[PDB]
Amino acid sequence: GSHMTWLSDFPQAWAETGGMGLAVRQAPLIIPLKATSTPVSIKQYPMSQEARLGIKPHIQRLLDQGILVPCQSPWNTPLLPVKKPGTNDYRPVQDLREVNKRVEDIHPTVPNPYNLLSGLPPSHQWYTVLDLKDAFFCLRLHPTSQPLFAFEWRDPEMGISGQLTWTRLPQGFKNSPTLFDEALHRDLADFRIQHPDLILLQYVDDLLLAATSELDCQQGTRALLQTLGNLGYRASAKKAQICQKQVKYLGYLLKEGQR
Amino acid sequence: HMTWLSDFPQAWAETGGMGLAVRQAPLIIPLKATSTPVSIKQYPMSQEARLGIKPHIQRLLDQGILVPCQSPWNTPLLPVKKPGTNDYRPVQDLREVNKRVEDIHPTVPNPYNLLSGLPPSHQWYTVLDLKDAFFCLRLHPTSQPLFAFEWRDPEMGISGQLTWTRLPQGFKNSPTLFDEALHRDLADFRIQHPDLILLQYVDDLLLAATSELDCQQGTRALLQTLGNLGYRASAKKAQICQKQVKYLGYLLKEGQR
DNA sequence: TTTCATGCATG
DNA sequence: TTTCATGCATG
Repeated sequence: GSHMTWLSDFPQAWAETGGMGLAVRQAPLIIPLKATSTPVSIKQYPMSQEARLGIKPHIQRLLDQGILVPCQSPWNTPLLPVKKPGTNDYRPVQDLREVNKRVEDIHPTVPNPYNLLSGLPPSHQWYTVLDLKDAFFCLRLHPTSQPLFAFEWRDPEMGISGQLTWTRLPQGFKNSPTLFDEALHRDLADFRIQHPDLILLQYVDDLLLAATSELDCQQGTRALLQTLGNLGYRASAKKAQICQKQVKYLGYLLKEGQR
Repeated sequence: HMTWLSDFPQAWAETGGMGLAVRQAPLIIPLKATSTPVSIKQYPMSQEARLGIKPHIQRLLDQGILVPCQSPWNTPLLPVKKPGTNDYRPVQDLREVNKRVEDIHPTVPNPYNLLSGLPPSHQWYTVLDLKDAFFCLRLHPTSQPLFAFEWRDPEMGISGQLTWTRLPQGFKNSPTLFDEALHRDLADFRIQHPDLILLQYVDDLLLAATSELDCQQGTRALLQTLGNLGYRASAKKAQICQKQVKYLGYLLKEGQR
């Protein structure tokens, strides 16, 4: 009915009103390195405070959430302050290229879009699209593993004087997409069995549910949201697509036709 | 029983390693208005002291419970003994810290004054204590500095001081902060199981149920909740669904001890 | 359509 | 196991 009916009836699931997610059934991830890689410490390109504090709030919510924590490893990558053109709208992009080229490489395992969507029968024509905000942060990076992603950052005001590292899957990592998509596939393994009349599509952090009735869809969406909630994930309510007869899933479009 | 081991990985400690409260955020430690960092010198140790104690901190750095640091604070780290040939436990004299730290009204209940409430209707108990409960809670990087302590050693490449990332053992408000938190989270469990009696004294817990049956669902529901919350309890020590159990020094059949 | 770097695939 | 240049995504 109202977006808020869904929002209020399931605050545990939504990212907006429900705290940052964290895959609870998911063990810390180890990041196996290439048979012979060795720590490489790239240096932080001189950064103009004008831009540092322009990106500081970003590091803050992360430092506070414990997703970014102090440390000191022989690894190091540059933090690149990316300013959206024509706006003091700064955001950090870690250049994890070196690290990436020393970390063993995992083969992808992602359902090419098109096909995946093609298998969906005319029977199920009520869709629900959801995208788990901050999907990678939901996955814990094993202890003995975070040193790799360390980037230099000093803030007396935050008890940081050297470098932070991640405790979750950081954007910019190459195996991040295939690892997550897999864990989520593993956490929705049960859910799909629970609902043999629903079709559950997922591309890493993008999910689509299709039912034969708006009701079956609604109920399916509840059981759905609720399963992600307790699991630790968090759906984006602003970009939520709720029991609708037509939706955009993966740059695609879907009720009685196509793109 | 060899079924609880295997049906609840996350609940127990043995099948779910060190815990972590996915619902509680890193804690900032409000310092006393007059407080100012304190540098207490490190009482030198004998190689045997260092030795024994060494592995300890090691397990710690690896697990990320310790981080190098150059803090103005510094507390001594006493080498502790026990009988046999060589057996120590790191103990940091966090006293000088606890004094400058701003304390907090004690939420922790009175041992006995607690069990008292236990209704004779529930003669079915389950007692499962929590393992490394404090480290399930973590420190903000801003509040870590206080807890910093000395350790010059290549073995792990330290020259500086080490500090804590989780509520440390020895801090005046730890028992109050953990109990307060576990209580915080475990709230809904209660509302969801009204006809189930849950007693919690810091990291020790006693679930009470009316019937053996009732007691099972209780324990399951609980273990299930300790998991997804980030709490690991010693399955070893655990006493599941028993008419007679022992909890908080005080034993329980009908009367007690 | 970047307060940077750049591997890639493209002509 | 290349034989130069370069826009454009991605770190």
